[PDB]
Amino acid sequence: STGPRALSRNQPQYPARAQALRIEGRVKVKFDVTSAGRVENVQILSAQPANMFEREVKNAMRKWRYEAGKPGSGLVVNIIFRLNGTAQIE
Repeated sequence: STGPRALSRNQPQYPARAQALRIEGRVKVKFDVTSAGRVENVQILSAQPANMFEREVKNAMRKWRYEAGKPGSGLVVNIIFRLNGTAQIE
């Protein structure tokens, strides 16, 4: 249980508009967790396609909430969009 620990994190928007297109959404975003447990300094590293599953990423990060006294200062969460009907969240 080393490092930070997500307390309040929600899955990324799963718009059917993409399902029909049959496009696997996978973006690599990097944010920095503060001692307070609030996600900030969120910036997309690589998004391809970028204009497909990027606008529905920052919206989920701004809501995320990690533990306290355990900042990340540079995390990585591949925003996968498994067609199965779920996200990278195990």
